[PDB]
Amino acid sequence: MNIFEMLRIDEGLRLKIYKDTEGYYTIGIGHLLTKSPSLNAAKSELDKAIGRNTNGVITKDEAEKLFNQDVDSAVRGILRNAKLKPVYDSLDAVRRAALINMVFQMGETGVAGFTNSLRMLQQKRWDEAAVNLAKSRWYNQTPNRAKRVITTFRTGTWDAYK
Ligand SMILES: [Cl-]
Ligand SMILES: [Cl-]
Repeated sequence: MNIFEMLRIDEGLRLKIYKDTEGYYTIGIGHLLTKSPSLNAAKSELDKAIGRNTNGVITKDEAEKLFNQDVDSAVRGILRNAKLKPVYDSLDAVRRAALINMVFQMGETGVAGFTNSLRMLQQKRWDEAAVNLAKSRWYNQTPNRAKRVITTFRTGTWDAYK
């Protein structure tokens, strides 16, 4: 298992514009298009992201291409962030994937906001970090996905994904 396979399981793949769990226009493997309510504003972001007139539909290759860019960006954002970087540097390979997953979902700003859980992960207090991570809107809104990520932080294995 790796970060790509992990995120593909959590996000799914859809080739037509759809609304995510928050009601926002998305496409592909979890690629947020816009927070605006307008489907036209979403189609316009889509065409711009793909470089062609898509009429709201993309191919598998185009989905995978946005996905590779989004993972790359999540990693680079973590490495640029003064709060996240030290946590990432301290973790083993599996747990690094869990952190990337959270950043991919909620953005660097949102994750950097989990001040206490970050400190706990850095200190390697797995059980305590898992309890603190669950006291969040994140966990309450998307509990099945949150549990999978949290178990990955707790155990350092891919068991939740197998
Ligand atoms: Cl983009
Ligand atoms: Cl969920």
